[PDB]
Amino acid sequence: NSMKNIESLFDYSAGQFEFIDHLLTMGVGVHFAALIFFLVVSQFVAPKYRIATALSCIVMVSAGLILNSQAVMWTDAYAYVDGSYQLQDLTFSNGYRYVNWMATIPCLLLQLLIVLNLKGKELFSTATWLILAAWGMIITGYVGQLYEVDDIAQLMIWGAVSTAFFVVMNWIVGTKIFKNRATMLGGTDSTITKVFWLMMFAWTLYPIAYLVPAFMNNADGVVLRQLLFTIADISSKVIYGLMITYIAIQQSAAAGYVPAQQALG
Ligand SMILES: CCCCCCCC/C=C\CCCCCCCC(=O)OC[C@H](O)CO
Ligand SMILES: CCCCCCCC/C=C\CCCCCCCC(=O)OC[C@H](O)CO
Ligand SMILES: *C\C=C(C)/C=C/C=C(C)/C=C/C1=C(C)CCCC1(C)C
Ligand SMILES: CCCCCCCC/C=C\CCCCCCCC(=O)O
Ligand SMILES: CCCCCCCC/C=C\CCCCCCCC(=O)O
Ligand SMILES: [Cl-]
Repeated sequence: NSMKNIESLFDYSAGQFEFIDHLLTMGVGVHFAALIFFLVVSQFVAPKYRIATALSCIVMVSAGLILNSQAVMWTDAYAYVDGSYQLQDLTFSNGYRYVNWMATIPCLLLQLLIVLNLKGKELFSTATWLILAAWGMIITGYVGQLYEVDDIAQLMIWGAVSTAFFVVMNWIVGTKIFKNRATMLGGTDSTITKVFWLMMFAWTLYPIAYLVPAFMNNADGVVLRQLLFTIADISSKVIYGLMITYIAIQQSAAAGYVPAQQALG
């Protein structure tokens, strides 16, 4: 599976290699450092929304372990020989990223429907169609990327199929947001709109990284892609989580929860 990603095609200078290694290790520290934040502040969240901050904790660890795994797999696969890091063992690949998205994405969406105050049959209903839409996006995306070295034409076709799911998914998100924000408290009806525009931006970086092999097939594209994933990672999971948390705390205070009213105070 590693021989199917362009990373196995190029030698990397010490700067390109150590720069990629530093992006992955940094992502580990950022996520686990955020994990502590999401853990501590959970007490200041009412029981209604407390599950939202717990989902962020699960997202931080899920992303941290894979990023840490990517880093080690990045140092075990290459060795500095004759002035450049050259492949050695087939272990590094971007497929592990996609397997992670299968888990983190359902968590990122579910904590969005919690702060929106959805409940009952609608919560279980809107959650199933979104996840099935998300999984369809990730699976078809995992198939196309297997061809990013052999058949770029297939990468396009699968990227197109994956985009159909992505558009439908966002449409359901945007539809529920703008039809349920009036219920939110403490003025969070305004914050939830920015979160959606924060989603449309950070999430769109992934299909761009997915297309790096097409318009930049070289060692600098491997670097740009990992840089794009990093920027998108800390925006779809960290910054995104911080906003979800802020919303969960604000509505908690507006609902009469003392630990939340004393925290903001
Ligand atoms: C043969 C090739 C496969 C072709 C067929 C698979 C690909 C379908 C792709 C996009 C449409 C998916 C959307 C289908 C679901 C529409 C209903 C819906 O999503 O609404 C849920 C509701 O809004 C929740 O509250
Ligand atoms: C292969 C390429 C195919 C790409 C095709 C491009 C079409 C993109 C159009 C819209 C994006 C939809 C994003 C969802 C925006 C939410 C807006 C919404 O839901 O409507 C507001 C609501 O009705 C008020 O209550
Ligand atoms: C870590 C968090 C998230 C939300 C990862 C999300 C990934 C995507 C939104 C990926 C989308 C893709 C599409 C729309 C089509 C090309 C292939 C991708 C899977 C990269
Ligand atoms: C538990 C993971 C499966 C989730 C199924 C729900 C998602 C539905 C979306 C499309 C799934 C398509 C599965 C078949 C694709 C075959 C491609 C392949 O793996 O070779
Ligand atoms: C979950 C309900 C069933 C829908 C499952 C979705 C199946 C995948 C969607 C369409 C795939 C079309 C692209 C296939 C390209 C194959 C090219 C080739 O093999 O030569
Ligand atoms: Cl990722």
